[PDB]
Amino acid sequence: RKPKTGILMLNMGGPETLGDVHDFLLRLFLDRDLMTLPIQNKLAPFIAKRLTPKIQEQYRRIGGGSPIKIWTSKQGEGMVKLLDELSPNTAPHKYYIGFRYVHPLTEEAIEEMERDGLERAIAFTQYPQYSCSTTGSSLNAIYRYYNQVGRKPTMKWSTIDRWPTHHLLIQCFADHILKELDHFPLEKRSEVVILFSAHSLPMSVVNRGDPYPQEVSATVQKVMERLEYCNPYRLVWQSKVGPMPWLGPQTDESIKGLCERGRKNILLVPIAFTSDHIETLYELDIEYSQVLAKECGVENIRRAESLNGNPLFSKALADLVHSHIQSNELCSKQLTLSCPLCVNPVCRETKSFFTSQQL
Amino acid sequence: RKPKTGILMLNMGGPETLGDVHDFLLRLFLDRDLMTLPIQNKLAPFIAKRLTPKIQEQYRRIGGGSPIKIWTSKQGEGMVKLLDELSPNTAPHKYYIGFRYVHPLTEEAIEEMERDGLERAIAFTQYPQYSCSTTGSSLNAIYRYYNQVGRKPTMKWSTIDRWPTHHLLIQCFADHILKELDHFPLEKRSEVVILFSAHSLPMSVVNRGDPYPQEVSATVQKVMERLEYCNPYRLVWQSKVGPMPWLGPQTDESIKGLCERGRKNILLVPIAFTSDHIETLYELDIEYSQVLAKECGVENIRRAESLNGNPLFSKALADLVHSHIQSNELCSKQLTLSCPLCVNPVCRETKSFFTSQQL
Ligand SMILES: CC(C)(C)c1ccc(-c2nc3n(n2)C(=O)CC(CNc2ccc4ccccc4n2)=N3)cc1
Ligand SMILES: CC(C)(C)c1ccc(-c2nc3n(n2)C(=O)CC(CNc2ccc4ccccc4n2)=N3)cc1
Ligand code: FES
Ligand code: FES
Repeated sequence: RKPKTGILMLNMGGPETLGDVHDFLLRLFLDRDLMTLPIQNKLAPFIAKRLTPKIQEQYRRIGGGSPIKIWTSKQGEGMVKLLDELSPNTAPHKYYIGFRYVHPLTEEAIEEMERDGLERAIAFTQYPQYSCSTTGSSLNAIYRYYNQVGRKPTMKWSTIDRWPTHHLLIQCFADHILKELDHFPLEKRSEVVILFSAHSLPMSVVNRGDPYPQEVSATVQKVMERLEYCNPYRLVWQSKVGPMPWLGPQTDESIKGLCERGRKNILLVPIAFTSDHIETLYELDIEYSQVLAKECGVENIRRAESLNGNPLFSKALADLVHSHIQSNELCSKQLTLSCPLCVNPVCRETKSFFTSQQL
Repeated sequence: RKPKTGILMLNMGGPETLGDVHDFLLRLFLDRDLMTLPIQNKLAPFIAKRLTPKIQEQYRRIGGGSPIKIWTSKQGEGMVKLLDELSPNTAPHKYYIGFRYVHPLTEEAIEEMERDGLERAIAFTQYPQYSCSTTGSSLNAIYRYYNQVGRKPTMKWSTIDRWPTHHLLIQCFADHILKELDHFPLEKRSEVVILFSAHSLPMSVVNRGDPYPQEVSATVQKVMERLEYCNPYRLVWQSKVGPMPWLGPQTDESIKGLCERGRKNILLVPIAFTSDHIETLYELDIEYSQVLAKECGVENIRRAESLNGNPLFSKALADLVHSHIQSNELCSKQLTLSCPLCVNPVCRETKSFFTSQQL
């Protein structure tokens, strides 16, 4: 039967092989919604070639490439199977992957969705917490695709643009935390400090009103509520690059600082993404857990398993889509408010593209 | 009957008359737990005398002094009346006010509590969201009091050191928001943007691991969950002083920016304090709502009423103390973890003062 409802799963993506690294970096530094640079069209290419060896080596250290597509595909597959039974009036459902910086690109997915002849299209960001730099950039790409191509969509669009406190997302984090807590020595279980770690933002982004830090905080609070505050925790921030100010404290300095102050049993919880990727497999597991943690003399440092193939996460995805369909929502109420100091004209047009959709 | 249980209500405090301003500022600039300054013991009196006229004028503009003591006393009285009936086994209950920077000082309250011969003492911070600069400094003053006087306490101590998501605190915020939403023109109700406003922190404090921003974010999310996301919102930060970087976006720049971008109906929500004080009556109501708002051409800007005398708030306080008593808790689990980059040796000794208390 002809696919009726398309679910576009949005993620920045990662290079699947070492050969994909260069184009990945090129598209990344060209993204003006992620960063603005002195003559983007020219400075980007240079940076991409300069950094390709370093980034290739990082991916070599974790097996030769990004696992994002594998996990996204597994999650998409399980989601669609549930949706076909959950929501027969909108079935058959089909998932599409729209990566921002690697193939299949957001634009290629949109083309296929259109070619497939869908009645309904759902832009489903895979970042639970909204940032204009992540979800915002992916939604702008959808708007820009139709504007630059110069035609109107042939399908009804809507977006699930954030979901930082969905009860089943929270349950999967809490489950993975408890499972990892059981792998500590029983005599140290109560010693364990939970470090929720999320990708940081430059302070220039924070200070213009990005909703991300507050939404990440909401996710952390719901998880710890569900765990009944069994262990002490902090929310810390990773992956800062460059010389400008970023939101701290940094995850690596926090691990170092805790160890030096006698807190030598630490559980890392990646709280802002739903699968393994370079940030967990390289930055946390190699850069921080292996090297840093042993130079500072940790007793035990573990990391909760990423959500990856957990079938409860697939139900979380399908419930989110199901509720979105039943509610006839076009977008969250939060998307209707642009950042108080937003300087980007596209954000207004992208917002109105979704709020104005025919039902 | 002899008071049995003392509830020490901790707050920074504010000058009750213009004559109290100077000493208020002197004690503030001497607080090493709030800030460090060169030649503090004599640079503080210098800054205090220099700024006294300016601060006196701000207090004159709102009626001649701080209302914190009036509201704290009203709230404490209602809390005691409920606690005597909620928990007869710990009655009679008596509240004490321990202000950090004005009379009655934290140290003076501890002396009266000891003199009253209480069995049980509860350090009850009036900041729902923990910051080392607020609750931390107040708790440190209790530890230092016994340290400097050189004796151990004659009453069993414990602390309610944070409560950012207490369900009755949340309900009081939501009630005051809805009440204020009704005061907008009906045709603009759905268009109102809710700006939750909280005192900012220097980035040096944020970056050392202060839990305040994450806890404020949690309060915001719980309030908006209760309001069923009826309106769009942002969390923004006020009261920055000095030239160093502070956590933004700033409340004033945020109001200006929204107004210039066509969002002309704004509801301010003081989310990090429980009564009116200089931040609401002067900074928000005069500096931002009257002055700033007039310049930018806003249509309607209102501020949710402070919790002040709301009897549901008194019920919240008594509920917190009662549950604290029933649970035999000495402090939150979160207090057992000092900041990952804490450089203050007192924080560990204060923490261990509370965790080691005889039950
Ligand atoms: C020095 C050179 C090498 C030229 C460079 C300069 C700047 C940058 C850079 N990197 C940024 N910049 N700027 C932003 O402005 C915003 C941002 C947010 N990104 C997220 C936010 C949340 C996330 C959650 C889950 C998973 C991923 C997430 N990613 N990352 C990169 C390189
Ligand atoms: C330039 C001169 C004049 C020398 C100056 C310099 C610096 C400061 C200054 N002010 C700070 N500094 N440093 C901090 O490091 C931390 C802080 C936190 N304060 C809160 C945090 C939450 C709150 C919630 C509810 C109610 C009140 C709250 N207050 N305030 C004052 C003056
Ligand atoms: S940058 Fe946040 S809405 Fe434009
Ligand atoms: S400053 Fe936060 S615990 Fe010492």
